Amino acid sequence: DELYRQSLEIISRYLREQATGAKDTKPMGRSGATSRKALETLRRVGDGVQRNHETAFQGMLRKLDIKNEDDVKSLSRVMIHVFSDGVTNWGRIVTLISFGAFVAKHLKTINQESCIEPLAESITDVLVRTKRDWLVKQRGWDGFVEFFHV
Ligand SMILES: O=C(O)c1ccc(-c2cccc3c(CCCOc4cccc5ccccc45)c(C(=O)O)nn23)cc1
Repeated sequence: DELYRQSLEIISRYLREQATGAKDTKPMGRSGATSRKALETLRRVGDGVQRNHETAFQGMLRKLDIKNEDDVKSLSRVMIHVFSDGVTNWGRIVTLISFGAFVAKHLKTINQESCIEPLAESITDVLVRTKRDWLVKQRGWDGFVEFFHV
């Protein structure tokens, strides 16, 4: 599963940099030019997705009532339910990830930073397992980077 692997590399870094405010500096296994540009794109558009969904994101986080790893482990089904409504596009993929950054930041705030890694794992698992056909047609992260170009 190359698409899982790549998806995980991008999402884990973006959540950690959103949570920490630290530009992530962990090297990947090798050059990933698309992966670095996809992180750049999340940086640029992810931030403003959160500012436009400030109200629904807080209301969603309220409901979820997240305090720990058991809780982070128990999000998969709700994630799926909300995400597979309507129809698939890159805007909703950004929403998923950007809400992921919102919850990451919540986790740091509640001193549960070590949960960000499994949270990134859950989002990747759901993304690839629910939207695989569509991502493969859209050419994955290159498609993503082209869609929000400049
Ligand atoms: O009435 C509105 O305007 C509105 C807009 C957006 C949302 C909303 C909030 C959070 C996430 C999310 C998504 C992403 C799918 C599920 O994401 C998640 C749901 C639950 C927990 C999650 C934890 C981490 C990452 C995503 C999560 C979508 C969408 O599909 O359009 N819409 N949302 C809810 C209500």
